[PDB]
Amino acid sequence: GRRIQGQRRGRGTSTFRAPSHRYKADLEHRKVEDGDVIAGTVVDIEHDPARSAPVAAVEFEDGDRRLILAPEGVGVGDELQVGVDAEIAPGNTLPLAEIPEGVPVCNVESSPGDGGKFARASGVNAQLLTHDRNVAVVKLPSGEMKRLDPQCRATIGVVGGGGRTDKPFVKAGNKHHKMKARGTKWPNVRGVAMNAVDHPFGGGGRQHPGKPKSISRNAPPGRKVGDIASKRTGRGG
RNA sequence: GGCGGGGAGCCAUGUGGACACGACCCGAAUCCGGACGAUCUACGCAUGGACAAGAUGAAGCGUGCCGAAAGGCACGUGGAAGUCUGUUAGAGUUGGUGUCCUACAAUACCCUCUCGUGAUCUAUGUGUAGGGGUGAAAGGCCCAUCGAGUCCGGCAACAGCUGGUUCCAAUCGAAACAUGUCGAAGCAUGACCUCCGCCGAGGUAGUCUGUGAGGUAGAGCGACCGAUUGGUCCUGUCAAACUCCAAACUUACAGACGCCGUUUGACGCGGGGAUUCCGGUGCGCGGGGUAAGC
RNA sequence: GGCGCCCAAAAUGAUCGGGACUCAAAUCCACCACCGAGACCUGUCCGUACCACUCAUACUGGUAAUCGAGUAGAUUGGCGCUCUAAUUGGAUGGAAGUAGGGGUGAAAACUCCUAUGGACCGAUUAGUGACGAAAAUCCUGGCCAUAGUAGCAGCGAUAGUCGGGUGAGAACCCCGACGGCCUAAUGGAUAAGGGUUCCUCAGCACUGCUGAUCAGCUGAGGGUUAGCCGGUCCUAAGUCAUACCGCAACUCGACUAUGACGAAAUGGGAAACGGGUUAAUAUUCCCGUGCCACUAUGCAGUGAAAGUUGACGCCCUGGGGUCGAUCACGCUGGGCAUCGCCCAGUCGAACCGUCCAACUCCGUGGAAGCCGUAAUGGCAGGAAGCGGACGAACGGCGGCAUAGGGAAACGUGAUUCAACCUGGGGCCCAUGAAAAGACGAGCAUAGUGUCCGUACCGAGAACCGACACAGGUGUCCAUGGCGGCGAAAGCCAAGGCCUGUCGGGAGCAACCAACGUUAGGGAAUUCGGCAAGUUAGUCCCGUACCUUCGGAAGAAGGGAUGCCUGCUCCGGAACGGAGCAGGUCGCAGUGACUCGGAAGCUCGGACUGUCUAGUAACAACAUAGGUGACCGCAAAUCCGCAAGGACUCGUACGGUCACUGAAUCCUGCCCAGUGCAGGUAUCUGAACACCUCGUACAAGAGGACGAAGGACCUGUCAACGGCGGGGGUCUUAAGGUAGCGUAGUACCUUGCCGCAUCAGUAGCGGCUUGCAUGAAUGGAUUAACCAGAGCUUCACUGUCCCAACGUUGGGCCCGGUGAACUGUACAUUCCAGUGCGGAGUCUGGAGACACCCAGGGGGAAGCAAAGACCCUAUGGAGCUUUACUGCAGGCUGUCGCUGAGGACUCUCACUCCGGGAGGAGGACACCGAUAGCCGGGCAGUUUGACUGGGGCGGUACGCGCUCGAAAAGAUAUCGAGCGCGCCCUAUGGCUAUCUCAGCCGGGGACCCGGCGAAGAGUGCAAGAGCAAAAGAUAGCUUGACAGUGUUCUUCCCAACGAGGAACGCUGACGCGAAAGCGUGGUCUAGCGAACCAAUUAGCCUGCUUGAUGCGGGCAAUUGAUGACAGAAAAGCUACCCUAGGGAUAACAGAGUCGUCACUCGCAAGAGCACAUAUCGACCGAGUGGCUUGCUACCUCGAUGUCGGUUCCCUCCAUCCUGCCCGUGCAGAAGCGGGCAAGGGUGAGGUUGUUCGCCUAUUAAAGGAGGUCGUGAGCUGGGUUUAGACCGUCGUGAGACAGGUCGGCUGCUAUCUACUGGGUGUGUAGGUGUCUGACAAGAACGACCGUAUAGUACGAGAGGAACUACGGUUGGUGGCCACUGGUGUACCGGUUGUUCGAGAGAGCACGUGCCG
Ligand SMILES: [Cl-]
Ligand SMILES: [Cl-]
Ligand SMILES: [Cl-]
Ligand SMILES: [K+]
Ligand SMILES: [Mg+2]
Ligand SMILES: [Mg+2]
Ligand SMILES: [Mg+2]
Ligand SMILES: [Mg+2]
Ligand SMILES: [Mg+2]
Ligand SMILES: [Mg+2]
Ligand SMILES: [Mg+2]
Ligand SMILES: [Mg+2]
Ligand SMILES: [Mg+2]
Ligand SMILES: [Mg+2]
Ligand SMILES: [Mg+2]
Ligand SMILES: [Mg+2]
Ligand SMILES: [Mg+2]
Ligand SMILES: [Mg+2]
Ligand SMILES: [Mg+2]
Ligand SMILES: [Mg+2]
Ligand SMILES: [Mg+2]
Ligand SMILES: [Mg+2]
Ligand SMILES: [Mg+2]
Ligand SMILES: [Mg+2]
Ligand SMILES: [Mg+2]
Ligand SMILES: [Mg+2]
Ligand SMILES: [Mg+2]
Ligand SMILES: [Mg+2]
Ligand SMILES: [Mg+2]
Ligand SMILES: [Mg+2]
Ligand SMILES: [Mg+2]
Ligand SMILES: [Mg+2]
Ligand SMILES: [Mg+2]
Ligand SMILES: [Mg+2]
Ligand SMILES: [Mg+2]
Ligand SMILES: [Mg+2]
Ligand SMILES: [Mg+2]
Ligand SMILES: [Mg+2]
Ligand SMILES: [Mg+2]
Ligand SMILES: [Mg+2]
Ligand code: NA
Ligand code: NA
Ligand code: NA
Ligand code: NA
Ligand code: NA
Ligand code: NA
Ligand code: NA
Ligand code: NA
Ligand code: NA
Ligand SMILES: [Sr+2]
Ligand SMILES: [Sr+2]
Ligand SMILES: [Sr+2]
Ligand SMILES: [Sr+2]
Ligand SMILES: [Sr+2]
Ligand SMILES: [Sr+2]
Ligand SMILES: [Sr+2]
Ligand SMILES: [Sr+2]
Ligand SMILES: [Sr+2]
Ligand SMILES: [Sr+2]
Ligand SMILES: [Sr+2]
Ligand SMILES: [Sr+2]
Ligand SMILES: [Sr+2]
Ligand SMILES: [Sr+2]
Ligand SMILES: [Sr+2]
Ligand SMILES: [Sr+2]
Ligand SMILES: [Sr+2]
Ligand SMILES: [Sr+2]
Ligand SMILES: [Sr+2]
Ligand SMILES: [Sr+2]
Ligand SMILES: [Sr+2]
Ligand SMILES: [Sr+2]
Ligand SMILES: [Sr+2]
Ligand SMILES: [Sr+2]
Ligand SMILES: [Sr+2]
Ligand SMILES: [Sr+2]
Ligand SMILES: [Sr+2]
Ligand SMILES: [Sr+2]
Ligand SMILES: [Sr+2]
Ligand SMILES: [Sr+2]
Ligand SMILES: [Sr+2]
Ligand SMILES: [Sr+2]
Ligand SMILES: [Sr+2]
Ligand SMILES: [Sr+2]
Ligand SMILES: [Sr+2]
Ligand SMILES: [Sr+2]
Ligand SMILES: [Sr+2]
Ligand SMILES: [Sr+2]
Ligand SMILES: [Sr+2]
Ligand SMILES: [Sr+2]
Ligand SMILES: [Sr+2]
Ligand SMILES: [Sr+2]
Ligand SMILES: [Sr+2]
Ligand SMILES: [Sr+2]
Ligand SMILES: [Sr+2]
Ligand SMILES: [Sr+2]
Repeated sequence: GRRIQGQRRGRGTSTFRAPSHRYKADLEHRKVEDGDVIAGTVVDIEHDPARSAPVAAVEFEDGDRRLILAPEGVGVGDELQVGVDAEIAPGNTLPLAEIPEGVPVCNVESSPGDGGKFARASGVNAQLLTHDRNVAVVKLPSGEMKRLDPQCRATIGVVGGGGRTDKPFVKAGNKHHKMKARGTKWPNVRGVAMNAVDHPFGGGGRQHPGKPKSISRNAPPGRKVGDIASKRTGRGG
């Protein structure tokens, strides 16, 4: 047959790439020599193309102007800080260790210094739970108990733009416009509506997959489609 | 039992034929390699551009009235919308199964028709390349080419299938069948045709007679077998898979006559070359089928 | 008994070949004479064979009654062509070749003569071959018919005409007049692309849809001038180069660095305007004026980099404001002349200076309800007011300008205001570039400002499309006037053009294209209202069901509409808008143009949107919404061989993988199979290492351990899918819940009832047993939407009844230009027949004087394309899968990397995070290697044959018997009957003893006797064999033995293996007295190659040699290929492709005739009695060729399918009409029958239908043939490609003799045929009138009514006829006084616009519209 769409994806052509040349900035945490002593002022609020969420532009003391992964509540004029001695207030960034247990955090690093990896989407947030001299347990937006190095930096608060999902797109056109800002090929043709040559579920006089949809995880790309390594399906039971 | 044994081979030239190779010539759909194509088109991206006029009148705001308030009602304001009308520009194409159909045109003309502020249309630039792209998915599109582009190369691909294969004459003259075969549109081996060499005296297409073989026609069944009538032993019927009988006829061998052979060498043996293995008709006998130019 | 007669019906024109024949030219019985082959006889010759002579196959003689045809094929002699050699010749006193002609040879061929030609050419012998053509849809070249034919018409752009100029020549080259065409283009400027097409002169052989003096053509010259217009500079998506790394390698490859590249209309950007000038350039040259950058010098200045700019989305909108347009008045010029109107102009840049609205801000002030807007809004955090700072135009004003331009005047105000400037508001799950540069940052003067582009076209002739192509092709001129909402129509300017480039004739016929108008009827037409039409702009009134409350809605329905006079209101006003009163014309006032027909029911998809470039726009795809799945990021998913990469400037409110498909109500039961996932005591589970055996080692055999996987268990269906049959459970887990239901799913089926219609296979409602509905394979339902499917109604109409007239362009004639298709030949046919069964060419007749014009297309199974359907090929390709075999990929173990102290700690490799310090991890992971599992993701293939085509079914695919099989042998079919693929240690072998089925008699056990050739038994089919046995019983025994052959069989004849049998020799045995019997069962079925393995007993052998291990071999046994003389092997294709086949199917033809239709014979029976008024069973005999079937003869290098339609001929088995007979005939009317084919046989409702059902009319509303007549005539509804849905089936691709929506119809007529028209010849200078062989007709068919007559007849009821009249209908020929239609002659009314008004006219498509 012919390669399925998920395989055309990998080659990374224009159709499947994200409009990077139109993206603003990775919002990785700023690096601090040490002893904290790093504060800045929120000069403006902007719209992050890549995330459909607002982001804040900060001017730090040493004259460095950078966009920051803004939590909900940051406003122009406000003063943010990044370092160990940072004051425990919304918008501030400090090691999971200096953060009191029970505080909502966002843009959590996976490895100290990586600049944040977890909880950066609209309205989401990780809940810090346990502390220690060896590990800091964080509860990620998926509800997973994550064990992190207490030296991993994070921001206090939840990410801006909460409830973005509450409103429906209503029309294809709206969907269209957002898709046009991500690395995603849209719209989607159901494989079962394709010719047998184009996809595992293609062909047949009437549309219906010609096999069970739950594919093994060791299935080769091109064959791995439908419900991947499903532990179960349906809602019943 | 098998193979071998009483000295003929080697080389050369012409010629018949076999096998591999392009293998008498042309003939088609492939498969593979390396290349050239996104000037068409599909999708994305960058930078630009286009959308008369009109209709409808969302939220929001206002005013008045009513209300304790929540708010309600009226009028106005406002100007939303993958909103409406629209040959504005522009995009498209439902029907005429109109015109054209050696065209104006290898997709055109006319009228009607659909879209026309958006998932819109559009110019240029740019990206994705062949088992790979691109695809709101029609196997659609990737330069009149797509269920795997184009060019050249492999390459003079292979075919048991169609077509064709060029001067005269003389001698003989088929097979359309049997056995085997992934065999039935093909082959091989036989049968049969022809050519060469060997052998050396008989041969046998006709008839008659003698010694044998036979159970078909017919006939018959108180001769088997199995069918098949009636009357109170007689009375009525049959047979591809019945036979107490039984031809014509066909056939083995021999003799006789005939014909034929011993310079035309028969009968027979060895070797070279085939073609051939879709047949048909009449007559006799058929088996199937109502029948048939079955 | 002979001949005949009845029985006896078929489609274009009858037949014995024809004529025709009657004491025959018939039939039969005898006879007589003749005609008639290549046969037979005869003369001569030839070939061949044989004989004699001979060296000879050279002569010569002889023989042939017993020689003389031939496809495929075998054998042999000869002709001709090229060049070589040897020998030997010819030619300028004329070679070869060619043309015409003579001679020879059976012939291939040889040779001569004459002409031409003008230089080479042979013969013999031996060689050499790119050695011979009628054919291949063969190749290349040339040429004819086609043909003076088609085209040079069709497009909303109908374009010309009269004079004249030039010229050898003028419809189309130029001037003028008159007449027209184009208005987002037919005008102006340009991008791409072209490349000199541009200008001039001179030309016309070429190019040009005709001509040409013209030209984008030919010849020769010439033409493009820049500091300030582009390029150049900057960076965009993105590209490349170098480095680095990968790769066997590179011209290859991703990342990361660096550099460079990447924008000519249309991204950013230092600076130029106005005028003049040329044949052709022009912000470039010239004149005037201006500006920018750099540099130099001088003065000033120390500021200089913070910041601003470059620099930005979509929607609404206010303010400033120019051009334009318009209004007012003045000036200059023009036009018109019943008036007094109408037109043009009235100019003047860059630049320099200056003015500033908005936004922002400051001072003052002091609002506690005021300020402000189109709107939002603003304020004690300080409103209005007042003053101030900053601050705009491509704009105003002054200069520029006794610059320029104008014949002249050389205006002033206003309104609406493109450009340009500056604000306010709203929107985003969407956030709307970057960089160079500029400003910030003065003034003088001077110098410098190079390089490249610059013509022209930019399109119905300069680009792409082969063309001077009706196609395609980017930007801007979007503000010219009237009009109107308008960038709409229509008309008209500026400007352009008559080149969407052949013309001339005919009231100009038929026919066609595109139109106009049609009385009455009004969808009757058709599959379907297809096509056309109806409606229409604007204002007022008014508006249903339903509904997601948005909508439905312009629902529907009704009314108004011009002009003129005078006014009112809103507004600052408009040359803006809304109204009032009075007057008044027309058939008609949105008068043209522009400009919806409307309503209801049902199906589908929610909606806008997408799609098959080129037959499908849809119900298909998408969508929001719903749901499930994977993943914590060192992730999931995906690309790469690798180096690396997309997702990702992303992080679960994410994004990957899938299903469903808006909203609303909902979404039942099943985990057995399959799939995925988790678990798992035990079982199973590979390699390395380890152990045992073996080997001086190794191969090898076995063991222990045991990863993932599997067995096992569990979870899961919004996973794949399933929810039946039986009874009051069974399979296979469950057994179909809510809904819905004859469905786009219901075969039966036009289901049954109802609605609607004259009549409804339709549609809708209900019922509903659902052949075979059903819940995210989503169910039900649904407002809105729709070029989606079906139905109904109102309105309207030439769709139709039924056609007519007209308009424009063709057609026809003439000048000029000038193809193609097609062509074996011949060809004036027709009716029959024949023939490979579908003939212009054969046979028999008939007809036929030749040639030409026009026509519509009957035939040439017309032309076009080596049929695409179907089958066949040990063909191809795409697709599928639990087909065969493999390859990636993932998971998992193990070895290496890899280190220290069955489980653990550590650090030092290695990995990741961090800028770094260091942090996290860690001998794991990554990487390399290997092993097990998963693995249509991918590759290569296979998937047989037979067959009354193929498939399905079956096997007649290997064997045995009877019959078929025709008395030797052999012998076919999907022929008839039926078997074998074993079984048996005895059911084998021998010997002894004995005789069996069955029946009878005496005491179904047993005993005795009798009859008893064989009917018993003998393992199994069938046929055959057997009686002191081949059977039975008893006993004994292992010959069911080893070796090696002969012969036959397999395979008749006649080659072929395995297998089989009969018969020998040798060995060893058993039984018997012995002869002898035993090589399995009485005979014919019970079977299997090579390679490899195992096994049996000897022996041969392994590379210098010896030993050991482990191999190689001679003979044979066993293991299977049943497709059985042996491949390891599944499907789909309608997306298809190729080779071929009429070797084979689908249409039609042909044969047949069971089937079908019709007839006849007999006549049981019934018909109250009565066979025969009428009906008529059984059985029997036929005719037709209309149904169906069979066959496979014709056709696969094509004969288009059903139905309809239109138009022509025919048949009779007659439905009506005419004339008759019978009756269970009073009459009237029936019923049945006979002759008879002249004429007629119609309109409508469902359905594609044929057919049929139904309705009303009717004299009756018959059937059939013509390639199931009729597609080079129509239609395209059905069938039957490519798209899609449903049901059923299938794991899947996909299928269906099911349903459903959509889906293309080529061609210029050569011949023949006929309808009409001509020219010739014959008869044989003329005019006029006739004749009538033949030919055609339906020229006429049918009905109603009145008198007859309320009569005959009849109890009555009812109710005729002859004949004479009147009329209607269908058909036919003709005509135009009458009625009607047309009537782009004509006359009139009137809308818009242009000519100033008036008058009179043009355009609004071939009449603007109307009468
Ligand atoms: Cl999204
Ligand atoms: Cl000869
Ligand atoms: Cl405003
Ligand atoms: K055919
Ligand atoms: Mg969602
Ligand atoms: Mg989808
Ligand atoms: Mg599809
Ligand atoms: Mg398809
Ligand atoms: Mg597939
Ligand atoms: Mg579906
Ligand atoms: Mg489905
Ligand atoms: Mg309003
Ligand atoms: Mg010959
Ligand atoms: Mg001869
Ligand atoms: Mg007999
Ligand atoms: Mg010689
Ligand atoms: Mg030749
Ligand atoms: Mg002609
Ligand atoms: Mg010029
Ligand atoms: Mg032209
Ligand atoms: Mg009809
Ligand atoms: Mg007023
Ligand atoms: Mg229906
Ligand atoms: Mg739709
Ligand atoms: Mg199409
Ligand atoms: Mg969805
Ligand atoms: Mg369910
Ligand atoms: Mg294949
Ligand atoms: Mg495959
Ligand atoms: Mg192959
Ligand atoms: Mg025989
Ligand atoms: Mg064995
Ligand atoms: Mg065989
Ligand atoms: Mg045939
Ligand atoms: Mg053929
Ligand atoms: Mg008759
Ligand atoms: Mg027909
Ligand atoms: Mg025809
Ligand atoms: Mg046709
Ligand atoms: Mg035609
Ligand atoms: Na003899
Ligand atoms: Na012309
Ligand atoms: Na106007
Ligand atoms: Na299950
Ligand atoms: Na294919
Ligand atoms: Na027809
Ligand atoms: Na008649
Ligand atoms: Na009908
Ligand atoms: Na036909
Ligand atoms: Sr990051
Ligand atoms: Sr980083
Ligand atoms: Sr499928
Ligand atoms: Sr459930
Ligand atoms: Sr392009
Ligand atoms: Sr719209
Ligand atoms: Sr159509
Ligand atoms: Sr039309
Ligand atoms: Sr066409
Ligand atoms: Sr519209
Ligand atoms: Sr080739
Ligand atoms: Sr015989
Ligand atoms: Sr002869
Ligand atoms: Sr002969
Ligand atoms: Sr002969
Ligand atoms: Sr040749
Ligand atoms: Sr010619
Ligand atoms: Sr013309
Ligand atoms: Sr035309
Ligand atoms: Sr001339
Ligand atoms: Sr010119
Ligand atoms: Sr550049
Ligand atoms: Sr530019
Ligand atoms: Sr204004
Ligand atoms: Sr120019
Ligand atoms: Sr054009
Ligand atoms: Sr003009
Ligand atoms: Sr011309
Ligand atoms: Sr008229
Ligand atoms: Sr109708
Ligand atoms: Sr009708
Ligand atoms: Sr009205
Ligand atoms: Sr729903
Ligand atoms: Sr299960
Ligand atoms: Sr014609
Ligand atoms: Sr025997
Ligand atoms: Sr199957
Ligand atoms: Sr299909
Ligand atoms: Sr008759
Ligand atoms: Sr009658
Ligand atoms: Sr029917
Ligand atoms: Sr059709
Ligand atoms: Sr004559
Ligand atoms: Sr009467
Ligand atoms: Sr009466
Ligand atoms: Sr006119």
